[PDB]
Amino acid sequence: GSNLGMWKASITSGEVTEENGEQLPCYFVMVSLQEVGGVETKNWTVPRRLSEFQNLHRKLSECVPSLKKVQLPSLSKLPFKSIDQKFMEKSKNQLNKFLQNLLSDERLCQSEALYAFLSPSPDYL
Repeated sequence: GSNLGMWKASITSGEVTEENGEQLPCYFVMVSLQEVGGVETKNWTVPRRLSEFQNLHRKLSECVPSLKKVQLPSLSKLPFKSIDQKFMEKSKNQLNKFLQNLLSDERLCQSEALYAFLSPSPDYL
């Protein structure tokens, strides 16, 4: 089964990537799992796209309605509507705290949706 329990996630830096001639917002997420004293605590960082963040909120919202109260940032796939520093920060603040709400809820804490998002999965949905 899944050996979860206490997971810590947070953003450290943010950058914008490029794909198919389009720029998308990317926010690095540092996940740390403190296992039994016998094992050493693990810690890694993985880039998370805005779209991914929302995908999780939807999956989590189903398990917890309270989460529905939380609102995440968004953007458009327009040529002029590019990602700027202003949004990179304004959104980062919403994402940084967004994760906290997930680890703050015991229901979500065990929710696979979290462990899956916290894990290094670029194809996450």
